[PDB]
Amino acid sequence: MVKFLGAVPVLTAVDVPANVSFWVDTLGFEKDFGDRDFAGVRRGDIRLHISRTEHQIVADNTSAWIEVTDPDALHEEWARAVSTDYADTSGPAMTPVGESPAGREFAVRDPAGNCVHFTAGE
Amino acid sequence: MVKFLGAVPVLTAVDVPANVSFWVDTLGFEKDFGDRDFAGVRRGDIRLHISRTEHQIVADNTSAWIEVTDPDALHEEWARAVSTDYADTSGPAMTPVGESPAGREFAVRDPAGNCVHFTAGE
Repeated sequence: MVKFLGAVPVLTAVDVPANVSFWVDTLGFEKDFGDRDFAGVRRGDIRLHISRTEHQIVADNTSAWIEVTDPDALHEEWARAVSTDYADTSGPAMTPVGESPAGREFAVRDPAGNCVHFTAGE
Repeated sequence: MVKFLGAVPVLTAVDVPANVSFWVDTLGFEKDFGDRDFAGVRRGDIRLHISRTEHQIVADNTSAWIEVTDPDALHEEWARAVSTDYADTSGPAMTPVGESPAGREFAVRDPAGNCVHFTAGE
């Protein structure tokens, strides 16, 4: 019986190195591998790939969900490095933590335009 | 210390219901939740979300990686339901299993255009 061990979302970016810097230097992920065309970052038990695209519209419409034990704690860690002005599409921003039927969560929009959601998980 | 438990890729599609049918009825995933705008499927320990997009170019440029214990076994299970003519972009297709420095893998292009890779994992 085939077992499904994990899934790796692929974020997209016109400028991969700049986006990798954000995830690593600002959000605290570690660089796994990569170059300007395809890179990978990781933190804890999860990994994320970042692929180069020639179309900004693709990056602005790419998203991913990540399950963490404590969304609030993570939000607090980043509150000092990321703008809380989500409406300000001028750059990366983070939303407030909110309650949903599925638990607390918040989202981060990286410099490339990807929207990544962080939700409470088990 | 915040723990990262899992990641959920988000596939995109102009026709979400048609894509969900493919993942569930053809690839054997189970329907978690959803409607025509946003749905979720799952198999084993992993989940995938499918979001509606108005731009086909986004779907054709969306991808994801999934780690499984045995790529060949999975490929064999699907060899009877999916076309092995990847070049035939007329519809869903699957590539042969190939060897990479990171192990054996293959890819599937679903009806919506997303490209999902299945690689050997631990």
